[PDB]
Amino acid sequence: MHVKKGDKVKVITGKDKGKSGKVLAAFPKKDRVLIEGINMVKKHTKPSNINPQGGILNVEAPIHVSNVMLIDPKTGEPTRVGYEVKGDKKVRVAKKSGE
RNA sequence: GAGCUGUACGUAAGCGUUGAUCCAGAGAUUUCCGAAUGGGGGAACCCACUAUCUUUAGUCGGAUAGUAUCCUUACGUGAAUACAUAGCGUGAGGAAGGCAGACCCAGGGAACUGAAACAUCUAAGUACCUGGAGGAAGAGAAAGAAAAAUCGAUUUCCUGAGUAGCGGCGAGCGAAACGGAAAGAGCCCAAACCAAGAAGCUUGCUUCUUGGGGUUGUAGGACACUCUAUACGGAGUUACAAAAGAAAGUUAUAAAUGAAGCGGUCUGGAAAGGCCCGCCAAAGACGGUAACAGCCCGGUAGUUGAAAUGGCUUUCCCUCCAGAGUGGAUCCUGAGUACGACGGAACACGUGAAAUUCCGUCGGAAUCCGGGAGGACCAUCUCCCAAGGCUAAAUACUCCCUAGUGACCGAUAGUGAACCAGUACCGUGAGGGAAAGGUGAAAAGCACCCCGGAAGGGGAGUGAAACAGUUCCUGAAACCGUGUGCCUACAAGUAGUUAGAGCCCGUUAAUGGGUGAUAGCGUGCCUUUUGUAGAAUGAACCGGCGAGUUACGAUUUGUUGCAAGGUUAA
RNA sequence: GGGUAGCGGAGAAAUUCCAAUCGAACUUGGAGAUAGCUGGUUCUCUCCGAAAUAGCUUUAGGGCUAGCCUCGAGGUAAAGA
RNA sequence: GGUUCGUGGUAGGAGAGCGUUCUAAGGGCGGUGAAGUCAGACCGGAAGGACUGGUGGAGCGCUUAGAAGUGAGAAUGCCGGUAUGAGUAGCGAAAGAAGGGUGAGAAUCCCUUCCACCGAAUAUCUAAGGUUUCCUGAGGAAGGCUCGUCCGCUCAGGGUUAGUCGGGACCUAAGCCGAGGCCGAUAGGCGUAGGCGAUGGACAACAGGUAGAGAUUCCUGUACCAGUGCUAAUUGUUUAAC
RNA sequence: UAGGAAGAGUAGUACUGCCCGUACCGCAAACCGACACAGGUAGAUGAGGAGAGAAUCCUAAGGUGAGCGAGAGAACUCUCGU
RNA sequence: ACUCGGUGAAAUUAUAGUACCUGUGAAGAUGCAGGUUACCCGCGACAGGACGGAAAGACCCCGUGGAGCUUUACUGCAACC
Ligand SMILES: [Mg+2]
Ligand SMILES: [Mg+2]
Ligand SMILES: [Mg+2]
Ligand SMILES: [Mg+2]
Ligand SMILES: [Mg+2]
Ligand SMILES: [Mg+2]
Ligand SMILES: [Mg+2]
Ligand SMILES: [Mg+2]
Ligand SMILES: [Mg+2]
Ligand SMILES: [Mg+2]
Ligand SMILES: [Mg+2]
Ligand SMILES: [Mg+2]
Ligand SMILES: [Mg+2]
Ligand SMILES: [Mg+2]
Ligand SMILES: [Mg+2]
Ligand SMILES: [Mg+2]
Ligand SMILES: [Mg+2]
Ligand SMILES: [Mg+2]
Ligand SMILES: [Mg+2]
Ligand SMILES: [Mg+2]
Ligand SMILES: [Mg+2]
Ligand SMILES: [Mg+2]
Ligand SMILES: [Mg+2]
Ligand SMILES: [Mg+2]
Ligand SMILES: [Mg+2]
Ligand SMILES: [Mg+2]
Ligand SMILES: [Mg+2]
Ligand SMILES: [Mg+2]
Ligand SMILES: [Mg+2]
Ligand SMILES: [Mg+2]
Ligand SMILES: [Mg+2]
Ligand SMILES: [Mg+2]
Ligand SMILES: [Mg+2]
Ligand SMILES: [Mg+2]
Ligand SMILES: [Mg+2]
Ligand SMILES: [Mg+2]
Ligand SMILES: [Mg+2]
Ligand SMILES: [Mg+2]
Ligand SMILES: [Mg+2]
Ligand SMILES: [Mg+2]
Ligand SMILES: [Mg+2]
Ligand SMILES: [Mg+2]
Ligand SMILES: [Mg+2]
Ligand SMILES: [Mg+2]
Ligand SMILES: [Mg+2]
Ligand SMILES: [Mg+2]
Ligand SMILES: [Mg+2]
Ligand SMILES: [Mg+2]
Ligand SMILES: [Mg+2]
Ligand SMILES: [Mg+2]
Ligand SMILES: [Mg+2]
Ligand SMILES: [Mg+2]
Ligand SMILES: [Mg+2]
Ligand SMILES: [Mg+2]
Ligand SMILES: [Mg+2]
Ligand SMILES: [Mg+2]
Ligand SMILES: [Mg+2]
Ligand SMILES: [Mg+2]
Ligand SMILES: [Mg+2]
Ligand SMILES: [Mg+2]
Ligand SMILES: [Mg+2]
Ligand SMILES: [Mg+2]
Ligand SMILES: [Mg+2]
Ligand SMILES: [Mg+2]
Ligand SMILES: [Mg+2]
Ligand SMILES: [Mg+2]
Ligand SMILES: [Mg+2]
Ligand SMILES: [Mg+2]
Ligand SMILES: [Mg+2]
Ligand SMILES: [Mg+2]
Ligand SMILES: [Mg+2]
Ligand SMILES: [Mg+2]
Ligand SMILES: [Mg+2]
Ligand SMILES: [Mg+2]
Ligand SMILES: [Mg+2]
Ligand SMILES: [Mg+2]
Ligand SMILES: [Mg+2]
Ligand SMILES: [Mg+2]
Ligand SMILES: [Mg+2]
Ligand SMILES: [Mg+2]
Ligand SMILES: [Mg+2]
Ligand SMILES: [Mg+2]
Ligand SMILES: [Mg+2]
Ligand SMILES: [Mg+2]
Ligand SMILES: [Mg+2]
Ligand SMILES: [Mg+2]
Ligand SMILES: [Mg+2]
Ligand SMILES: [Mg+2]
Ligand SMILES: [Mg+2]
Ligand SMILES: [Mg+2]
Ligand SMILES: [Mg+2]
Ligand SMILES: [Mg+2]
Ligand SMILES: [Mg+2]
Ligand SMILES: [Mg+2]
Ligand SMILES: [Mg+2]
Repeated sequence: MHVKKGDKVKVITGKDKGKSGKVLAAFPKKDRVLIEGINMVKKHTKPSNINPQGGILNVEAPIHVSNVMLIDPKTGEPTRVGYEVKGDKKVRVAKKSGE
């Protein structure tokens, strides 16, 4: 996966195409990403110990990784990513000669 | 290089950039049963002995190591029996069992079937049982093939050829050499002779061990002399003798880097699609992503990379090494064998005119002035030296691993098994042996209200769709129902067809559709039969599945190429 | 609790019993044994269209040759009715 | 394109075609709705082919060739589903009645009283065999030939105590295995020493208590068998207690 | 008896004694019969009246009322009584 | 058995709006011809027909089918002399 937890994201396709957000979790076992404010769902949950009043809950749902491009940190555009050896560790370098 | 504690949701409790989970190489641990091996046993259990250590005041308990049988070989003991042997004990090596339902070598070895019956024959040295291996096995360096001339170990393929032959001369069985190819490789002993030991002393001999020599058919060798070489040179663990160690390179087992569109716009739940524009390409393989993507993701072409272990190839190291000529006086060249009689078998070859090879039982040679073969046998000629052993490649198969391919299947198909399948179930047992795939892009898997004990419903909500609500994509037919337009309670009916009023509708628009009072005619489908409505056979109904195919030969017709020529096989 | 096993065992004898099976158990294989016998064999139209006879047959409800059908090609002193 | 003669047909011969799956090339349509499925009064000489509308929600035709697992109404055909007989036969030996209780619901569950049946058994133990069926708290989909609030059914937690009972560490019978050994194409068969093997031989515990589930086992009282150490006397020591 | 022998018994005290089975059914709805099946299943105990008796009828201790019912009282079939 | 409440099969089955007489026919007809009868739908009963159901006749014949048995059938084998 080219996207990790804590990065900034621009969504490319889907019903919520064209917006931005910050990744909250990653599921590399199944190629899913959870981004705040994207792909909200309404869960009909019974009352229980969690959320004692129950009711309809409005929470995010995971989306596929391919629907996500990592925005350029300095300029602010989605871009493909490349790897360079800086120091003794591999860093991620954009296609606009950035980080 | 950022998440992780499997399938498996979940709660709980935790660990991770001081680098976790994960991937690859090398190690450590490895309960009990099972060859099972200390004894026993009804599988995974029971009971021990001998030494050392250990706890208790001591019994009781614990830990560690050894203890099966057979073969080979050393040492010690040691009976009838005097020496001695058998037996007994100790030590050191080896074996045992499994399987890949494949391939192949040996021992033993059927029947159904065909012959239109059957016994010789066939099926067939097949199925099967047993033993032995190997990654291949078997065969293999002429006592050969053949003929007016030659070849030069074996194996496999194409031809020879369905030829020569065998055959109750029936059904059938059926070669080989020459010729063309793949692959190619040659060697080691026994015996004469020499040197040393001990022994029977078969007593001045022989007879065993050890080492050297030497292995062939124009005969070779021993034996004698002329030459050189004792590492000058050569060879090697795939035969030719055998065991180790390094250096380099390559490869197999994890991986790294890797170009170009978030282009605009339309429909849409969502764009990879339509239309209009760009770019990359040694990369337009494949898969995923909310519908069909070279430019979104994992990747692809290309270029890189291995700490560790294995394979392979060279080099070093290491090891080991005599080969030519001439005379050949004299000696050696595989004995209870080669052959022969009798009884069988294998050879394409069934006792036949029966050569060749092998087994059981009897008899039984020559040995270089010698021996065998050339399909009975004799003479001549030609070829060749048995009764010892080893040897890679070309060939057969696939339980497996890696990378791919298909005018191969697509859930009654394809493996018996796409799913916790040799399972459930059946049988005392060996053994037999199933059924069973699909919500959605994402659980967003229906909060809340109402009827009910619940199940199940009606709203509401999510979703593009709930007539996608947990056999959940599609959802045919048999079968079971609800509503209705036309007909039906004086009628004798293979249920229809032709004529036809009345009533009800309105089409792929044409001398249309539905139902039908009444009238004429009319004994189902299949199979098998001289002949069936048949009181002859089969089918309860619906659905799926279910029967002239392929390989190699023969013959005849059609088409195409060449034509007294045509055509290649491996 | 044990012994006898199928080319075999046991039988005061009946072809009697050997796991609801016995004039020769059950299971797997040879094996898709063989069947001159019965059953079945799936779309359509066009043209032609029989035989149920002779001889031989371990033959008689099977087969072979001839007779009858169909398709293609030939040659005439035209041979058929 | 014309003239003449023809066109019933089983076994059977000959010819021309339709339709299905897959492949190759050309050319196409399809989220503005593909295949499949349902309904129509359309077209062709037949097998068959379109068009329109509903359902469906992602693939499919056309042209010319090629290759076949190539077309089903019948095989007492194989597998699946669903009918008719039909609300029919049956519901597996037997005596029940009423009153209270529980519950959404009671002939069928619980309690009480009366009645009835077995009684060399339909009673009490205990081997084989079964393998959790035992007890408690919940449950009512399926099983129970009806019903069920119940159950040998479903779910979750529990429950089996030994020096003396039965069996091993004791013994042997029939039988089985069997070092060496004898026999035999292989495999193996037989068998000596030795050993396994109860249905038999020997061997030390009795009486009460136990309100969810064990009792010669746990608990109480009183015992026995084998062995060990610690104390106190006794005796014996290599013509030699034991 | 062969053998082993310098320790031996006696009395009192305290301590040690391993493994396997143990629930429940067991003439039965829990075993063998495909079934909650009128069949089959070894052994010990097995009371009273009358009686020779473990026969026979009625009962004790103890255990049961049998897993479809109610109501009518036809033919016919089965098991019984005159 | 019969009526009522609960539960609920099976063999069979080409589709059926399924009369009688005399005749015809593969020679014994609910279904063919000519006549004679007969309003529609059931419940309890009886067994004359559906050449009724079950079991590819066991009697009979056939197959160049099988198996068990016999002997002075043919050819063999063990065993024994
Ligand atoms: Mg072995
Ligand atoms: Mg025979
Ligand atoms: Mg025969
Ligand atoms: Mg073998
Ligand atoms: Mg070899
Ligand atoms: Mg042969
Ligand atoms: Mg890229
Ligand atoms: Mg676009
Ligand atoms: Mg879609
Ligand atoms: Mg001979
Ligand atoms: Mg001989
Ligand atoms: Mg000769
Ligand atoms: Mg020759
Ligand atoms: Mg000759
Ligand atoms: Mg050899
Ligand atoms: Mg399907
Ligand atoms: Mg299958
Ligand atoms: Mg079983
Ligand atoms: Mg899905
Ligand atoms: Mg509900
Ligand atoms: Mg629908
Ligand atoms: Mg779908
Ligand atoms: Mg339907
Ligand atoms: Mg009238
Ligand atoms: Mg009328
Ligand atoms: Mg009309
Ligand atoms: Mg005929
Ligand atoms: Mg006839
Ligand atoms: Mg009839
Ligand atoms: Mg017939
Ligand atoms: Mg029938
Ligand atoms: Mg043929
Ligand atoms: Mg030609
Ligand atoms: Mg027995
Ligand atoms: Mg036996
Ligand atoms: Mg035997
Ligand atoms: Mg006998
Ligand atoms: Mg008799
Ligand atoms: Mg008897
Ligand atoms: Mg055969
Ligand atoms: Mg056949
Ligand atoms: Mg005609
Ligand atoms: Mg015949
Ligand atoms: Mg003929
Ligand atoms: Mg004439
Ligand atoms: Mg015609
Ligand atoms: Mg034809
Ligand atoms: Mg298709
Ligand atoms: Mg459609
Ligand atoms: Mg087919
Ligand atoms: Mg059918
Ligand atoms: Mg069926
Ligand atoms: Mg009836
Ligand atoms: Mg009744
Ligand atoms: Mg009853
Ligand atoms: Mg009551
Ligand atoms: Mg009584
Ligand atoms: Mg009695
Ligand atoms: Mg028991
Ligand atoms: Mg049981
Ligand atoms: Mg249970
Ligand atoms: Mg209970
Ligand atoms: Mg219930
Ligand atoms: Mg019930
Ligand atoms: Mg229970
Ligand atoms: Mg006690
Ligand atoms: Mg005991
Ligand atoms: Mg005992
Ligand atoms: Mg032995
Ligand atoms: Mg023995
Ligand atoms: Mg003995
Ligand atoms: Mg014993
Ligand atoms: Mg006993
Ligand atoms: Mg005792
Ligand atoms: Mg109890
Ligand atoms: Mg007690
Ligand atoms: Mg009991
Ligand atoms: Mg039972
Ligand atoms: Mg009952
Ligand atoms: Mg019973
Ligand atoms: Mg008395
Ligand atoms: Mg009495
Ligand atoms: Mg009482
Ligand atoms: Mg009752
Ligand atoms: Mg009745
Ligand atoms: Mg009733
Ligand atoms: Mg007839
Ligand atoms: Mg007549
Ligand atoms: Mg008549
Ligand atoms: Mg009539
Ligand atoms: Mg009636
Ligand atoms: Mg009748
Ligand atoms: Mg009949
Ligand atoms: Mg018959
Ligand atoms: Mg015979």
